[PDB]
Amino acid sequence: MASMERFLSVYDEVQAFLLDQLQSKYEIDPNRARYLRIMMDTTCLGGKYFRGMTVVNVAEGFLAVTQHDEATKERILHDACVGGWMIEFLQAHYLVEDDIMDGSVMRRGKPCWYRFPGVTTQCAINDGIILKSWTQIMAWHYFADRPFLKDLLCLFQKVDYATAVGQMYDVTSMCDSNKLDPEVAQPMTTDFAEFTPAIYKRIVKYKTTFYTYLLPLVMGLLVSEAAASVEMNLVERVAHLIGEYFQVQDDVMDCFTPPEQLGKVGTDIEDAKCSWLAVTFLGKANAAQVAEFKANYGEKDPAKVAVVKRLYSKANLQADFAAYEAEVVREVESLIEQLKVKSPTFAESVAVVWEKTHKR
Amino acid sequence: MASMERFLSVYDEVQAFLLDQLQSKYEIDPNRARYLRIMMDTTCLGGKYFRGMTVVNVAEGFLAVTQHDEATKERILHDACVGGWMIEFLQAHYLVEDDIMDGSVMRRGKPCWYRFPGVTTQCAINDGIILKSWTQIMAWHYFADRPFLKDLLCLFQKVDYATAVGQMYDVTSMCDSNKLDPEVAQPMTTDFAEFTPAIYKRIVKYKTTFYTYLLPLVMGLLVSEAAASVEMNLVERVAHLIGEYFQVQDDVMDCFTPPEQLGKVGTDIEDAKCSWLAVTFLGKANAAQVAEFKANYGEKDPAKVAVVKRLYSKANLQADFAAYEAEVVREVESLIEQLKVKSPTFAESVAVVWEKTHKR
Ligand SMILES: C#CCN1CC[C@H](Oc2ccc(C)c(C)c2)[C@@H](O)C1
Ligand SMILES: C#CCN1CC[C@H](Oc2ccc(C)c(C)c2)[C@@H](O)C1
Ligand SMILES: C#CCN1CC[C@H](Oc2ccc(C)c(C)c2)[C@@H](O)C1
Ligand SMILES: C#CCN1CC[C@H](Oc2ccc(C)c(C)c2)[C@@H](O)C1
Ligand SMILES: [Zn+2]
Ligand SMILES: [Zn+2]
Ligand SMILES: [Zn+2]
Ligand SMILES: [Zn+2]
Repeated sequence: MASMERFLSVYDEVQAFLLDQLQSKYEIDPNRARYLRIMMDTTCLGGKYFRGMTVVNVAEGFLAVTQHDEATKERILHDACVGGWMIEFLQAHYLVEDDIMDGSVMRRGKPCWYRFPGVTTQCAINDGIILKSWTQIMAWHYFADRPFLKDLLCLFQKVDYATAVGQMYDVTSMCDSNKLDPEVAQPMTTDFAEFTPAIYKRIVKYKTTFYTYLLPLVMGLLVSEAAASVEMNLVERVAHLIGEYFQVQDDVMDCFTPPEQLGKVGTDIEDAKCSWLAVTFLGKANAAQVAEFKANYGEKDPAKVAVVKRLYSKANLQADFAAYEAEVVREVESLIEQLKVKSPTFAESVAVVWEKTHKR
Repeated sequence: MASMERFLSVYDEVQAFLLDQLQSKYEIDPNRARYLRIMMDTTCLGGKYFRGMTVVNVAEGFLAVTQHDEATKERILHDACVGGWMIEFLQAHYLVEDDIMDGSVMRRGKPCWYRFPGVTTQCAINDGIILKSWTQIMAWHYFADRPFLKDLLCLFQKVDYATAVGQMYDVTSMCDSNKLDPEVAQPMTTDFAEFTPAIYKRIVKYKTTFYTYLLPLVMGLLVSEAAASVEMNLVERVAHLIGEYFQVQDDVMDCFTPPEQLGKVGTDIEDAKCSWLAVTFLGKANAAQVAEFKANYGEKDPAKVAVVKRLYSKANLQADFAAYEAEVVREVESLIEQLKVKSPTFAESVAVVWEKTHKR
């Protein structure tokens, strides 16, 4: 059975399981089950499933070099699919809540879940909470007798917490740290002193890399009972490195990729986000260019947003991206080589993850 | 050491642990640690700690009749306090998100967390997510080597999911089930056919009783390694019964308790909530009274809200509450007697939980 096909068939099984359990144990009625079914489909499907499929791809790599009965191969693949959906549902939780938090309009060329006429923020915040609760229901049901259940739940929790901390780093990236105070309305920074590569690296590390790369790779190892085939410090170092490049790609696209291709209108400039473009620009601009940046950043006014985009285009950030990319390619290659010592199989899965990121 | 005193000292220890870990492992800066410290204090403290203290009280009951070394007694009490804080932090998550979802103004006579000038909804939604993540960090750290960790995490997850389902039941309690649709803006019910005792019992069962009564009682049993001293079906039956009475008390207070004593202005009528008052009133009103109810319920207009309150006061719902209360007292007494068969100690803890609920 083809990988994607198996993955999508497991979604249907998981959905039927969750919805039946709501009927048999939670006294749900058909209309509320239908609402939750549509919520699940609208928030979980439509993407590329890169995170979920990485779990499956990692498990597939190990099956090719390990002796198992056919029933065990089927069990491992089914577990990798459930594991993959746990991450997809975790991401769905993040996207639903992030969209509400940011007042976002579109997500994947469709309205944000909370903007659906029969949803509203009052329901959507709770819908987002349910999405994350379902990841745990999945784990406890499907992995009840598995030796990896403990490690898997512990990893999932640590990743989820790191991601929430990352979201806090992201939402507060445009204010002066020394001014943070629940009692006082937060002014946007005027000096941009915290728009540095190391501060940018911290936001990205926590907000994206743990759930997008570390969690699918390690979950693939856990379901395969293969964590001994790797040096965990290398897995962490390669996940953070690929994850950072992925976010740099996200940041560049928000500013220059057409809204129809991106699936929404990018607002990082208006939002005064600490993006790779803002940081890199400030790392090479002259005094006059820094003044022009300060006068126009973090403003809704389309004329001010156009000035910032013009500063980025004239600063030749395309060259800085090419240099950054060459250094990442270099470091990713080094780590893949280091991973080959313990597992050529896992190194290959990482090579495929990198290829899919670099070529997207 | 006095119970409440030990409980509050454990909060300080847990807070120091979480904040230090953010510094040592999550690269947090002092200003963001301070923000999270104030968030923790504002959202977790100020209440009666009834839920957290029930865990402690249950564990204390068993210590009085069980042989242990002094170090083991200290361990059990410390675990009961951490367990109690997990529930208090779970409730803090619920209250933060519920307040945002409802557009609430005050909570415990203070502004809702999201209304703090330096917080806003953009941060508060994520702050609420962090509160729940901290319950898991607590469990994995403090109970790492405990035999009850698995059962405790499994119970906590099931309770959290039931509570989120309950919140969905609550937020949709004023619409017609057959009209629920994410694509269509939801009209408020006109017939109130779903304002029945059994539908009211379902909302209350899931939205409050699992986390307010079942979870503290069972957590007290888990930390004591005493789940064999009880018949779990009785614990579930007594928790649902006390929990329902607690919510009936909440519903009555929202309408008749002064805002200064309640800690907020009650809006159940304006919100068209399926409250015990609305259900009980519709269960005894004549055709003319039902028409007057339909014409005035679920409206912001203070004149319409005053009409509904006048219908409740003239319907003599105080007598219906007295009859309901007498039946609950009767059923709670029966279940306590049934619990005495396996554990007079646990039956006594339940007797104390009931007394604290009935006399509040
Ligand atoms: C793919 C797959 C597996 N499966 C196919 C049947 C069905 O398809 C839908 C339904 C709704 C939405 C919004 C989308 C994108 C797809 C769903 O249950 C998922
Ligand atoms: C890609 C990327 C970076 N990023 C921002 C959008 C979204 O944000 C989160 C993360 C964690 C939490 C707890 C919440 C509520 C939202 C997620 O996709 C992570
Ligand atoms: C009780 C207790 C244990 N402890 C005492 C010191 C300190 O007290 C505060 C601080 C802030 C707020 C808002 C409240 C209500 C109490 C806190 O860390 C908790
Ligand atoms: C008391 C009571 C009844 N109730 C309503 C307020 C609040 O609601 C929740 C519950 C679950 C979830 C997931 C959310 C976001 C909010 C909680 O206190 C339960
Ligand atoms: Zn965001
Ligand atoms: Zn972005
Ligand atoms: Zn509410
Ligand atoms: Zn209430």
